[PDB]
Amino acid sequence: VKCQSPPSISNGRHNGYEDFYTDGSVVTYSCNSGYSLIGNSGVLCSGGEWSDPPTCQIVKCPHPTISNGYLSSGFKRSYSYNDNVDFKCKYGYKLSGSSSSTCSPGNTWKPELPKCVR
Repeated sequence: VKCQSPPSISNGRHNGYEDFYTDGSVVTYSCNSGYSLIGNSGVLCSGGEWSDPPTCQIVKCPHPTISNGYLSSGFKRSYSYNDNVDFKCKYGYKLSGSSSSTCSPGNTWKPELPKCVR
């Protein structure tokens, strides 16, 4: 059994640095310019059957907002499949949820934006 270079994927490509991978190998599937690679940073050919293929989609974001508990670390008008934003509770309040989130793939802010409560 062998594992030749992997096939294409969700509008994404595949190019590690070889043609045969046999087994226990992996391949970082490339994605179209402007597409986020969701999944493991590398496919996994184990047993002549590539498995666990990531996706090359779009991971823009809405905005890591929150109840008087915005963030003040790495925020931006737009994000992608990461861009972690630390939430800074306004004042005298506890961030109910997560004081540190990241724009994951799919357009959002995981974990659920924190909530500056009292």
